[PDB]
Amino acid sequence: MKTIIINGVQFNTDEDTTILKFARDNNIDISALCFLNNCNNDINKCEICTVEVEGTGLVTACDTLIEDGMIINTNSDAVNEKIKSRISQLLDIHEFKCGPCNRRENCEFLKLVIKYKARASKPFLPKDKTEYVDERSKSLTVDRTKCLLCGRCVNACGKNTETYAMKFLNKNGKTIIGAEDEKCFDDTNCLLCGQCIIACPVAALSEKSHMDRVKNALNAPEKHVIVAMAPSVRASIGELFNMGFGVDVTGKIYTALRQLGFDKIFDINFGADMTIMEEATELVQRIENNGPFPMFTSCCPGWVRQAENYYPELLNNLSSAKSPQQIFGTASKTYYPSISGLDPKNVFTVTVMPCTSKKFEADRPQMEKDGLRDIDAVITTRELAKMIKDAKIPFAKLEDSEADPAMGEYSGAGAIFGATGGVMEAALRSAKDFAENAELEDIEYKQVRGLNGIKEAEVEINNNKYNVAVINGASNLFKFMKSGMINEKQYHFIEVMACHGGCVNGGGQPHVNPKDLEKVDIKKVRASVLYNQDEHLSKRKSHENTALVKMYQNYFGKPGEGRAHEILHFKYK
Ligand code: 402
Ligand code: SF4
Ligand code: SF4
Ligand code: SF4
Ligand code: SF4
Ligand code: FES
Repeated sequence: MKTIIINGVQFNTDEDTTILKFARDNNIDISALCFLNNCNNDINKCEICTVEVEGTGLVTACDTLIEDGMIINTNSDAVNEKIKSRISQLLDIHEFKCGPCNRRENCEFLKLVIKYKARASKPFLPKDKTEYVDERSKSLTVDRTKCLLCGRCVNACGKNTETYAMKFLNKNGKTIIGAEDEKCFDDTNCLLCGQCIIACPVAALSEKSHMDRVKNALNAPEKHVIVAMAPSVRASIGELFNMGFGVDVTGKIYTALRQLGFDKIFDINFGADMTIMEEATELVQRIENNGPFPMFTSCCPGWVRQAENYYPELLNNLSSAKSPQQIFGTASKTYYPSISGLDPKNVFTVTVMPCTSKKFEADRPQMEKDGLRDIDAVITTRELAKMIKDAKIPFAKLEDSEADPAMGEYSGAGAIFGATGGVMEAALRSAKDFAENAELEDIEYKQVRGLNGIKEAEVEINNNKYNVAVINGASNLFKFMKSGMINEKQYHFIEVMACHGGCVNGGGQPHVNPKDLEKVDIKKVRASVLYNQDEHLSKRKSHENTALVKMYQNYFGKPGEGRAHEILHFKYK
C-alpha cells in the first residue's frame, strides 16, 4: 500500500493508476483537454493537466502513474501559470467569438478559459474564414478557426473505425487536421459516421447543416412539411435541455415539433417496422432458398460506405430493404398522398437523426422516384435542439402529445432499432413468426443485446439452427473479417452498426462532457429508454403495427413482392 499526499491530504491506496484518474476517483480537481478515449495527444501534448510532484517538477497528470512517497500539488502558482500559458497560446490560434458559435452552451475550451482567466497574447481575428472552412461534404464540415489541434478526432477515428480517415496534414508548412490529401471527406474511405465530431471539445467539426432546407420548406405556403424522428432522438435530446441522462422525452418532442410549424408529426420507428416487414421476409426467402448467406443489414449508411470502400464483394449480400429513413420517405411520397389528397410534389419530408451519415444517404442521387426525393432534409439531434431553442420553446415543461398515427404508430421491435442488436432482435421476432406460420410469445433475444464488440447467437427457426452475429462498431467489422471470425461457422444474418453502442451513440448526438462520460455509461443509459419503451408497448412485433398493416393491405400489398418490391428496396452496385 503506497502512501501519497495530494494538496496536503494523505491517501493510502493499492491502485496502479494515473494522477488524473486517482484525483477524479477522490474528487480532486485536475483539468484536462487532449486526453480522451484513454489516450492523450502523444505529439503536442496540451499540458493542461499539469500538476507538480515534489522532487520531480511539473508533470502531465493524465499519463503519470502514482508512486509511493509521491507528494502532489495540483493548484500551486507555478502549476496554474503554466496551464494559463498553454490556454493563452491556444487563444492565439482561436477565433474567440462565442455569441454565434454552435458550441456556445457546452464548450470545453470556454470552460477552461474562464476557469484560468486566460487571455490571448494577440486575439485571433481572421478576416475571411473561407480559407479555414471546409463545407464540401454532405455530412461533415470543418471550421479550423476553432481547431485546438488536440488530436482527439484523429484518435477517435482510429479507435472507433480503424480507417484513420481523419489525419494530421502538412498544409503550407503548418499542421491541420482533415481527410486524406485534404480532399472532401466524401471522396475518401471515410464513413461519414461523425465520431470525430463527438470527440471534439469545440466547434471545429460540425454536421453539414440542413436547417436552410427545413426553414425554406416551412416558409413555402404550398409545401406540406412532414417531420419524423429516429429512435434515438427521444432518448437523448433532453440532455441539451438540462434534463439529465436517460430521460424519455418522446411526448415533449411531438409537442415541440407542432409548435415549430410542421404539418404532420410522424415517426421513423414506423419506417423501422417497414424495414423489418421487408427484411424479415427476405431472410425467410433466403432460408427457403438455402442462401445466399450471410445476409447483412443495410440500414446503417456508415456500414454501407464501409462495405463500398473496403468489402465491395459483400454488397450483393446486403438486404435489399431500404433503411427506415429511406423506406419511410418512399412511402411519404406515394402512400401518404393516397390517404390525404396531397400532391406528391408538395410533400416535403424531414427526418431528425442521431447521425451525420444519414445526410449522405438522403442525398444519394438514386434515392428518389418520379423526380421526388425519398427524403428532402435530414437534421441532427443537435440541429433540432437549436431549432427549439431559437423558437424560445420551453422544452423541459411541454405537455405530452402524440404522433399522427397514419405513419407514426410503432411496435416495440421498431423502438429498439437505436441500440446495437436492436435490428437483429426486431427482425428475428417477425422472421420466426413468418417462417413457422405461428404467433410466438417468446420474443426477447437478450443474447444479441449489450455493448460487446461482437455478439453471436444460435437461433432455432422452423426446426433448423441458424447463426446470427451482431457487429457493434466499424472497428469491430474489421476485426470480424480480418480475424477469420466470419469463417468459424456459416453465418446467415448479420447486423452491422458503424457506431459503438448503435445509433444512440451516433455522430449527430449531443456532446457529453468527458467528466460525465467517466461517470455515466451513455451508450447503456440512452439505450435503456428504447428497451423500456419496448417493454411497455402494446405491440412488440413489427408486423403487428396496426397502421402499418393498414398501409400494406390498402396500398403496398404483401412484403417483398410487387409494389413493395418495386419501390421499397435498394441495391448497391
Ligand atoms: N434509418 C434508420 Fe435507423 C431506424 O429507425 C435510425 O434512424 Fe438509426 C437510429 N436511431 C439512425 O441514424 S439507422 C441504423 N439501424 C438502427 S436505427
Ligand atoms: S469553440 Fe468554444 S471558445 Fe471557441 S468560439 Fe466556440 S464556444 Fe467560444
Ligand atoms: S477538430 Fe476538434 S478534436 Fe480535432 S484536433 Fe481540432 S479541436 Fe481537436
Ligand atoms: S466521419 Fe467517421 S470515418 Fe470519417 S473521419 Fe470522422 S470518425 Fe473517421
Ligand atoms: S450506427 Fe446509426 S448513427 Fe452510427 S453511422 Fe450507423 S446509422 Fe448512423
Ligand atoms: S490532458 Fe494531459 S497532456 Fe493533454
